[PDB]
Amino acid sequence: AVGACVLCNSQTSLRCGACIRRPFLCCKCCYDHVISTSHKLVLSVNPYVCNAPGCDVTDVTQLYLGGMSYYCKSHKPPISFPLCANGQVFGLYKVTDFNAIATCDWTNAGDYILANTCTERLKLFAAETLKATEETFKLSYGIATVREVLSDRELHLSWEVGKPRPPLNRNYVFTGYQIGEYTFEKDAVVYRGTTTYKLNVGDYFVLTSHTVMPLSAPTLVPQEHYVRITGLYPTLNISDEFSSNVANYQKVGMQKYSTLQGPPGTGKSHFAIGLALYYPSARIVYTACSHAAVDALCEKALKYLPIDKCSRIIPARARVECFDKFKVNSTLEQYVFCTVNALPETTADIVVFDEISMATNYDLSVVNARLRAKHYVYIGDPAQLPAPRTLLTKGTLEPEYFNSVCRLMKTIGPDMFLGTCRRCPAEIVDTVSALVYDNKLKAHKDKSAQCFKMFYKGVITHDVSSAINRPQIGVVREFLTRNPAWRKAVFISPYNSQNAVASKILGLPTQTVDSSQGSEYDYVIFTQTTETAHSCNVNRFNVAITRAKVGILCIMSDRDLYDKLQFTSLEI
Ligand SMILES: [Zn+2]
Ligand SMILES: [Zn+2]
Ligand SMILES: [Zn+2]
Repeated sequence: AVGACVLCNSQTSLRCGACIRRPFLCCKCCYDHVISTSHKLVLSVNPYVCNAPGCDVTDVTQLYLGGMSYYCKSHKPPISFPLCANGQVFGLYKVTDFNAIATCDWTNAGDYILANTCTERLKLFAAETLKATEETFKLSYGIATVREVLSDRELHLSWEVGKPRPPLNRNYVFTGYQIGEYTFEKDAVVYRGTTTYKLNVGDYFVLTSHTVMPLSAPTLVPQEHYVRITGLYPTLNISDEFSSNVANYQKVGMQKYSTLQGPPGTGKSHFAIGLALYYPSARIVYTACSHAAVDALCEKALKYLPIDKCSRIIPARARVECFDKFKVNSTLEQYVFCTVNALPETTADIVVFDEISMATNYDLSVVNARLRAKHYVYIGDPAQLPAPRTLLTKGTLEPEYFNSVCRLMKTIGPDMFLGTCRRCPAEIVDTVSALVYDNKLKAHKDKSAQCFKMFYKGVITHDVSSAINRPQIGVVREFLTRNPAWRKAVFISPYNSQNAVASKILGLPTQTVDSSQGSEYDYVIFTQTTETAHSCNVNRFNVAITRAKVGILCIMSDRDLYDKLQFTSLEI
């Protein structure tokens, strides 16, 4: 039972038995917790429970010290000291925010606000408690027993009675049985097996209830500012391609960590890979939460960095297909590309963490715990999409609360800002600049005269809760006949069910706003589907329209965002 207090560090025998993570609490702060919350079970070497035979008193406020043993008011000896007295819980070696993190259900937005505005050790306790709460929540749903196999990609599932059914998006990876991870999409459901196997009828599926490991390292290491570039050696022969980031590559070597806010197409990948050409001798580890983000960094490194010193780290429990053009798992190559969850135990001169709005504080801590670097660079954009908070149902999570890095980028500002968008037609750049970047994002391209908006509410149908708007897809089909150049367009919408219906009717490649992040396409057709808080979220709206290089057609439901779009309006 030896350990240190998660609130003030004062070493103690005490742990909270009612807390799902069982934190070490000191005599002072343990009392301050048990007297203010429903949490009264206090654990030590031996728990704080009445030692009298057959007595079920476990509330520490109802217990006393019988010399060296513990008893309740009904069994205590004449000479007994109350366990809960004078602002202390008796133990060895002798809080409003801690109580609110320890007792919350993580369904409200204020829970996530507090998990980011609290002290650094409370940010880790909150990150640990949240991830554990998310995992024990998997046990809640019902099992899916296969009823019929249509083909190599299609099946019919039978669900467990009494227990609710989980959302069937690629976001929920069902570990199926021992055959491996499997995902689903809509009585005809499409089965996405990671490991190709003859899906037998009658087989069952149970959700991935993984174990939450304790957090040791902070979300952000303590900041350090240096007078000269430290441990890094720059080139004087530095390519003119990367000359626009030279002042910022120097800022990187003159701080322990630095933040870079890069709106869509402002050159984040270019900045990240150019940092390697500026410090050519430096060992750089490129990390991000998603495999697609690490893959986008791999594609940029393939064009500028020597392929022999690059290595793509893939966890042997390989979930889905990723970058195949580097040597796999050579954990010591100068340039290492790896997701946060697969990070090995190593050191680096620079660590680059990309798509920082997708990181949680749990991921921020894991990176600091597995990688020990001279320099840490956080690239991303708080005006883009955050990680899905699968328990959160009440309130909206603002960008300053995505993680510690976004919190800094939104309060004190980012250390570096990429201000020129080189991807989008000016109509899109002018719209998102005013919408999320306070007019500091400039357009490099001219207005393409290929950005259109149509105000069309249509008809909203629901496949469970994922929305469909067939009349909006019908408007797209009517537009495509008259504008056949748009045949090459990617169809984007805030819902998978809308995308599924549009893929059958239009035939265009389909992408949700969330999965479109980091990618770019010449033409984008976007149907807003509904006027919900999800389809109206300005960060998702920002991602959706900033995917287009040449043109975009937005069929809108919200008068607010339709009026804000600086596109040519269309009739019908
Ligand atoms: Zn304490
Ligand atoms: Zn507790
Ligand atoms: Zn008793």
